[PDB]
Amino acid sequence: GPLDNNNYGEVWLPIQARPRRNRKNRAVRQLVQENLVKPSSLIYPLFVHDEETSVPIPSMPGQSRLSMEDLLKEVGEARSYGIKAFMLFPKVDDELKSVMAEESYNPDGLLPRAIMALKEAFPDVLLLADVALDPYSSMGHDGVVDEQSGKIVNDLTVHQLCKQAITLARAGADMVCPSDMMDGRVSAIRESLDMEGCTDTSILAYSCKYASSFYGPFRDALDSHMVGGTDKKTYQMDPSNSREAEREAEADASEGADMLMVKPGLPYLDVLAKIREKSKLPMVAYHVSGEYAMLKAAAEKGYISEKDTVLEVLKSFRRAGADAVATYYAKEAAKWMVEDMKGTQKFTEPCY
Amino acid sequence: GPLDNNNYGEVWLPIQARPRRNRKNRAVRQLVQENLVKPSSLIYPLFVHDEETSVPIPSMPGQSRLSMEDLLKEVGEARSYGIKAFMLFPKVDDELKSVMAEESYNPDGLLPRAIMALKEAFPDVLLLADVALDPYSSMGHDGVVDEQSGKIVNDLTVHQLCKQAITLARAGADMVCPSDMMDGRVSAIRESLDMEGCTDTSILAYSCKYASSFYGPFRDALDSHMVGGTDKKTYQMDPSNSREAEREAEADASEGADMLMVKPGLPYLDVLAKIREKSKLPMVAYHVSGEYAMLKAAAEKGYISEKDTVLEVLKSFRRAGADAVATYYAKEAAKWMVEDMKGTQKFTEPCY
Amino acid sequence: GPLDNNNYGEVWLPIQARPRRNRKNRAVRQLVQENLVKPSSLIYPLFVHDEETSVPIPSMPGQSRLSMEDLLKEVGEARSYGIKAFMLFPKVDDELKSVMAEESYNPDGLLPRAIMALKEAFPDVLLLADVALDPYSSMGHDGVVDEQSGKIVNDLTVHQLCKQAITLARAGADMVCPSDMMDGRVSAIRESLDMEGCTDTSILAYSCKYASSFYGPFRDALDSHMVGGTDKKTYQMDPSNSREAEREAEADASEGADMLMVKPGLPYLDVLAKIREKSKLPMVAYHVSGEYAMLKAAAEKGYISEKDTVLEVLKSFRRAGADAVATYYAKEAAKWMVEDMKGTQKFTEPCY
Amino acid sequence: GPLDNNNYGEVWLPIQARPRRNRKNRAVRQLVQENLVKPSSLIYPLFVHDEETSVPIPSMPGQSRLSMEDLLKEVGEARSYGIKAFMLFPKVDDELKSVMAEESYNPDGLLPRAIMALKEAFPDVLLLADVALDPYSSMGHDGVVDEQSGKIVNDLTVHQLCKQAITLARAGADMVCPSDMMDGRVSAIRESLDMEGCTDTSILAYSCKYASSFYGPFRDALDSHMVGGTDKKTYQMDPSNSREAEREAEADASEGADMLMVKPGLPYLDVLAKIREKSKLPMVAYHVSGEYAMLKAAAEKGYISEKDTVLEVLKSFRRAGADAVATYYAKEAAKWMVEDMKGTQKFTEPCY
Amino acid sequence: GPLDNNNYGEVWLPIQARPRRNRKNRAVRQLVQENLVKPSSLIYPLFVHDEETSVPIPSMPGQSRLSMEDLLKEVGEARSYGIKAFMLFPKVDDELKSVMAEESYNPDGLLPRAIMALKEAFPDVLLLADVALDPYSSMGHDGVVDEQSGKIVNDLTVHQLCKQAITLARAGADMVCPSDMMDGRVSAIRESLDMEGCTDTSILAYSCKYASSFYGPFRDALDSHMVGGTDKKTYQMDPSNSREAEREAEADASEGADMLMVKPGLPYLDVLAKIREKSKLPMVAYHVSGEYAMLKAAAEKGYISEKDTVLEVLKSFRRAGADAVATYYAKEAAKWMVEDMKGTQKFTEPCY
Ligand SMILES: NCc1[nH]cc(CCC(=O)O)c1CC(=O)O
Ligand SMILES: NCc1[nH]cc(CCC(=O)O)c1CC(=O)O
Ligand SMILES: NCc1[nH]cc(CCC(=O)O)c1CC(=O)O
Ligand SMILES: NCc1[nH]cc(CCC(=O)O)c1CC(=O)O
Ligand SMILES: NCc1[nH]cc(CCC(=O)O)c1CC(=O)O
Ligand SMILES: [Cl-]
Ligand SMILES: [Cl-]
Ligand SMILES: [Cl-]
Ligand SMILES: [Cl-]
Ligand SMILES: [Cl-]
Ligand SMILES: [Cl-]
Ligand SMILES: [Cl-]
Ligand SMILES: [Cl-]
Ligand SMILES: [Cl-]
Ligand SMILES: [Cl-]
Ligand SMILES: [Mg+2]
Ligand SMILES: [Mg+2]
Ligand SMILES: [Mg+2]
Ligand SMILES: [Mg+2]
Ligand SMILES: [Mg+2]
Repeated sequence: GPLDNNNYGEVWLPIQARPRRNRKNRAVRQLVQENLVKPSSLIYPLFVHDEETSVPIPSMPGQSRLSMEDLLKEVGEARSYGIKAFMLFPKVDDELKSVMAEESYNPDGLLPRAIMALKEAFPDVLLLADVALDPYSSMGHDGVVDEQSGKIVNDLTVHQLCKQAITLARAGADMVCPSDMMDGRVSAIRESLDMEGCTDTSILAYSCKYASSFYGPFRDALDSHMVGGTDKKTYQMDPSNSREAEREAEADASEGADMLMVKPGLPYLDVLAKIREKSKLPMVAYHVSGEYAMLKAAAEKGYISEKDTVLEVLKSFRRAGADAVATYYAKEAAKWMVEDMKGTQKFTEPCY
Repeated sequence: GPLDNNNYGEVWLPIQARPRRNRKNRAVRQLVQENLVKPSSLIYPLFVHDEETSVPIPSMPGQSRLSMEDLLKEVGEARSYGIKAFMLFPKVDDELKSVMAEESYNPDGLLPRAIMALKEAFPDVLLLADVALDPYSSMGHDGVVDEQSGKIVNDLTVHQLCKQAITLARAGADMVCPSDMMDGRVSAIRESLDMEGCTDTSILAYSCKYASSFYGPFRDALDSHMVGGTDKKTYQMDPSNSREAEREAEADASEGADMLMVKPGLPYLDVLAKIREKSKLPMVAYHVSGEYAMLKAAAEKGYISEKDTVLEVLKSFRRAGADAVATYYAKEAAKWMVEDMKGTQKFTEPCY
Repeated sequence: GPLDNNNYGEVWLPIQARPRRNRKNRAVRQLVQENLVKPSSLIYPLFVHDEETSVPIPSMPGQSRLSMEDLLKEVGEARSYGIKAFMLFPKVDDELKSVMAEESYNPDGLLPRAIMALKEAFPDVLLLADVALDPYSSMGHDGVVDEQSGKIVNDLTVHQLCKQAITLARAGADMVCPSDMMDGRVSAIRESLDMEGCTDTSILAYSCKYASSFYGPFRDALDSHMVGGTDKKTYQMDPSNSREAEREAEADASEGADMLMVKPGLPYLDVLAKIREKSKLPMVAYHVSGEYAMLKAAAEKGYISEKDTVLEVLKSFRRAGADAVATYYAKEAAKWMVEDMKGTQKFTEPCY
Repeated sequence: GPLDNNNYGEVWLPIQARPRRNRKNRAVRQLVQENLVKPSSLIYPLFVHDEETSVPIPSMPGQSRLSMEDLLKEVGEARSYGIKAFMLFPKVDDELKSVMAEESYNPDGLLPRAIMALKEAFPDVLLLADVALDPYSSMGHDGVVDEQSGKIVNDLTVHQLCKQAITLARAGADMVCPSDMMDGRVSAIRESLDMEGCTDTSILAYSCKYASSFYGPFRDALDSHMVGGTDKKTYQMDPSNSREAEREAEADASEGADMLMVKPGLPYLDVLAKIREKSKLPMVAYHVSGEYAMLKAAAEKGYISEKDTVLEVLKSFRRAGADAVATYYAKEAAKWMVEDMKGTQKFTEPCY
Repeated sequence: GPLDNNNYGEVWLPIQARPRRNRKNRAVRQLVQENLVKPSSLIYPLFVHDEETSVPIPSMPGQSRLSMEDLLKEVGEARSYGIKAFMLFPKVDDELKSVMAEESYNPDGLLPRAIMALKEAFPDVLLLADVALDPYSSMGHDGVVDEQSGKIVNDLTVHQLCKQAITLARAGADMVCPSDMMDGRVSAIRESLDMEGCTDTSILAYSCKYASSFYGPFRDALDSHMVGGTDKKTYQMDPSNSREAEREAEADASEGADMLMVKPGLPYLDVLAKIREKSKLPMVAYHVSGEYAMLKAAAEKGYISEKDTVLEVLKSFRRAGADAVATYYAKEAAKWMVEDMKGTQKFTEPCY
């Protein structure tokens, strides 16, 4: 057979290469560790509403629709842990929503005020605002829906997204994040931004955004579910498709985007890796609302250890090729990191 | 002409892609930072001699030939800042050197004793021991020199390198590092280790090791300069060649090496990168004694800032593809990182 | 065990391939040597000021702020050893610097006069003039600094660099070398040049120029250190990044550059090799002032041998993929080569 | 149409890229020159015979069947110009030729005595000896011919080639060069050498040797033409095939060869470049007798300029991926280079 | 040892793959033959002058400056062997040559007259006409020379080339072949031809044409040698360079070229293969005059067999990746195949 004995009579498989040697102990694993997670690689998305008091999002346990005041307190808490990049979503008062979504470019709207207020209080902090009409749409769609046809009209939607993007830019958004999946919108937004003097303002293109069923809880957060049994499969991508992602990614880099987003997250790590291999831009992954609920719900019932699994997920995103990760665990992960770094350092060390 | 004007009359260059946007401020740079340095990715190389007192190495300013107790002191200090991996080189009494280099496999010799001593005191230290005859050679060559011909005899050298390797493994070296550039030694050493039951002991292969003039100060530290005008050009690689390195790398992986080393360092970052692309093994680079002497010399004269350049150098090794770097600055770099992290955290943060 | 005996009973490792055979002696090493350095692949960078007398640069020993007369002497000595290409930097009087850096396009300024003077004295000399405002900027930045934000404003800076490039081209510069890292400057300069009839004038694009700490001695030479504790990280590249280098290189190619420069040098050989692999343009590398200081520092203390290490360094740039290398050792290298060829030919031979 | 006018009414074609800028003058062309020729990359192939006087080979104008003493004079002359590698072929007395070709391994044969005489007169000289039976074959074929079938029997031939290689090695041949194109002979020869203690002796594998009509003049030189209107198409390669060359080249590399030869030369540059791209071994090309004759014929008639064309030829081999070139012009090329380098330096410069 | 014995005791090397098995006999070699040559892949370049009698070109033996009469007899004889493509070059009366080369665009010039009369005589013939100024230049340059600088001025030259191509296209040329190596001229000629309604006329772009010393005899044929010791190195490519070739090929593809030409031939087969590999356009190689002269010279002197060598060369061109080959042996080669086909069929067979 294949087994021999060694000089001392012990069983010996004479294989030369032994991969387990590089797993021998922590010091060796650390020497060869290929990927690292840090707090300033995490994006923390928050929800603000135009009310006096915060309200839990029951389907996103531990996250809330924050008042302006609790928004400031939350950003400040996250910075104390080394989070620097924040994503802002508004739960718009229902009376303001419409088919055309004109509230999206109202300079006195909730979102611009919040950006203005976070910036006054934390001038060095980094603000990403979503560009898309669904939070402002009475139909629950990211673009304008045609009365007669029911189609999400591409080009008319882009005209609007441009107006929103400039408003957010002017309020102080560092980065606008078109999550709308309309054809051609990166270039259009880019040109408008630039004509207005906002050449500094970045675009995080949602390039490869799938028509997922993992967005449930975010739509609760925003009360932004689609009306009347309609879906977004005429604009968000078919999860059956990878090749198509290259089509979209190539188009967004050449239209001027600063970073590409892949969304959702863990169930699309293959797409993340594929675009990362081909793109020369930074990549961002979005650990979406549904993915967060899955973790919390299993953690709440004791099925998994919350801390170990969240840290494993973030390392995975990072291994799969994400330069940054938008995650509702952003604050909690940084906190765990800073507490270990201050305690016994069971799993952390410094980096630069 | 190529300049236009924007909506407010200001000068406007109508380019879409603006890479500067991803450099806008520290928060964004961190979001998109592709490579990180951590202390546990640094290997600290140290010199021990058999004297009661430590002696400086004038051409490696700040480094010494260490007495056994100062070696323990120095490993302790580096550990406290998070260095986990230590390379050990013996400065051997000139009485014990010879043609065949017998002292190399003496189990009562200095290096085995040092290994055991450090293992008693710091059990979870990773100890890397050099395998090569030049510290023990009366000719100052890494292999056995023929009397009549002057050739470094490959296969007789490899016999000897097996004898040394086993000795160090038994002493407690976690990893042996053949620095000899004889042909076929990785496979031969591996098999001898395994036959003796040392299947756990790792080989860090000096695969792409060049006939460099950046090693002089190390040779000062060991008093190991080549006898009688000769050189190592018959075994170490011509710096003119890159294609040859792929030949060495491929052979060492199939011979069962656990990690591959490229040395010297900065002046070979292209070979490091080439082999990183091709290899599936972890890569190590060596920032050699000559390279250390250059930074140090210019720092003492005031020409460069020591901290900034050293930290840039280490980020470079890591960008180029080093999973780990051997550098005489390892202790000092970890010390800076740990101090910043305890202070203002001007340039570090936690990772995992 | 693996060791066998040959037919004469001598120790034999039965490996077939043996890379050491192609290292046997100088003659075989020469047959298989993949890279060669020649003087006409070196670019010699010099500093000129408007004073009667030359003044040494203490942090770049051997190099001086040259008077116009001594500039001509120095170019002449370098020509005689085979250097054909010379890069010129002006130390400008503090009184002519300003925020808009308008002295940069003054056709009676020091640099244009230096170019005209060198052209009258050696009509076939190859001159490469830097494009960038920092030698003329009272802020020590490569672009115009906005009063209110402190941002280095991109497009207005490009307009200035276009004027600068035209002035230098008109003065007789063979190549303009924009080292500014503004977005889009290559194409803008190209079109400006072409509209003025200077379609012959080349552009050496600094594509991958890093926010390095090795530029210090250069900034002593020009007295052009950044004001107020500011840095250049909003435009020079993060050393942590390689993928970004490809974004920059591909864009300068398609904007019409004739050559691509990676800078700094030895610590960026990985970026140099990667861009070499992907570009169809000639590559240039810059062995920068800080790198020069390190070598000198070490050589002066006797830690290394100056000649050996300089000659290996130059071979390394070349193996890594540099068609040309800009280096303050250019004259000295050529001299060594010419002395060896005129003498005993210990290391040189003819090529074509 | 496509033409516009610049700022001064001059015709202007607004193309951004102008490759001609990199051709502007000699200095620019030298900056970007991809390939260089040097004498120590040339192999000079020579003919010796066992007679008192030398005799021209009329179909190779300017080369001769050298007497032993003239062989020495010629090697000496070629060394003084920097040639280091010499290929040696015996024109064997016809009374010693045979079917078994046993004179190929006579240790008192002309080739072995030629090697010993050269190795005694020029100890640092590099000698390459052909391994093949055709110089000793009374039928003029590279291997043993079967009486009944007329097939060249492969393995029997390899057995004889091993005998021949050992003889040449023992006589002092630095490289043996099997030119036979039997299958498997690289591995057989390697192993036969190693067993005899000749692990130093190199193998220059003729991997891609084509059944060419360009060997005529060489066959005149050795009087080694095939009998009975036969050919070598059952062993040498069909010139119609390129894929096949990869199969050949892979086998020889894994059989242990030190370098790979493609032959003939210029009409197989495509093959040379292909194996250069896919091989990690040093490449050699053979500028064969027939190609030499074509250059000499045309120069003698005044149709071409000998010197210009030969020099362009060696540059082409070298651009196509040859590390070394076997050429009957080797001495004359070195001489032109040395004369230029000592004289006007119109086309040469020093390298290392 | 390496050899063993088969079941009858015969010497046997136990190698599994044997490449000679696919060379066993003509039937097998034919089965696996990767490349074929046919007459309709050959282009026959001819010379016409405006005299009553044809005149031998002594440096291209067997080729002549043909009278119009004799030009029609030669195309007929070649069409009778299967050649369908002809290249036409005019020797111009020295009285009509200018600095501006206006005769190039004369619709009553020799060349337009050759074209029209060949189309009248054979409508099914494919005529390729050169586009370049050198047959018409009093300086012997492919472009207009500035009296003041001596530079071949690119854009003004392209203006002229467009006029010539329009002229030759109206005359009936199926294909114009810009051999001039000015930058951008393929695009410019294409748009010009198009605006005149010559959308059907093809452009074979001399993409990678090198500054070669193999053009001598063609320049004899036309009496077109460069005046006053000048060269074409500021537009034709440096033979030292291959990467540059990719850059020219990419540009000409993207400017609308139908086919791409590499020139010269055999000594550039590496460039031919690389371009073949990257390009999606048909490739043409030019076996230039100097190459022809070398074959003829050696053949006349009896050093090589003309027929075997020529046929081998053409097969090589095709293996290297030539879809078509311009060669002065086109008629002679086609005649050899036809004769073998109509005869005893030693080396040809039918194809489609
Ligand atoms: N265009 C809006 C938007 N931006 C972010 C998310 C989902 C984020 C999450 O689930 O956490 C969505 C919802 C959707 O498009 O249906
Ligand atoms: N084979 C021994 C060895 N191990 C490391 C170095 C050099 C290390 C240094 O310069 O830091 C050397 C010397 C040499 O090979 O000449
Ligand atoms: N654009 C300015 C310039 N041009 C070249 C150098 C540095 C060269 C060296 O260090 O030798 C610099 C300084 C900088 O940009 O910070
Ligand atoms: N196998 C022997 C041998 N070695 C080199 C050549 C030819 C070299 C030349 O033509 O210059 C030949 C002849 C052949 O194989 O037919
Ligand atoms: N552009 C002119 C032209 N077209 C074809 C040839 C050469 C053809 C031959 O050598 O057979 C030349 C000469 C040159 O460019 O100098
Ligand atoms: Cl912090
Ligand atoms: Cl963990
Ligand atoms: Cl910007
Ligand atoms: Cl830093
Ligand atoms: Cl030009
Ligand atoms: Cl050297
Ligand atoms: Cl010499
Ligand atoms: Cl030449
Ligand atoms: Cl067979
Ligand atoms: Cl044939
Ligand atoms: Mg899209
Ligand atoms: Mg090795
Ligand atoms: Mg750029
Ligand atoms: Mg073979
Ligand atoms: Mg071109």
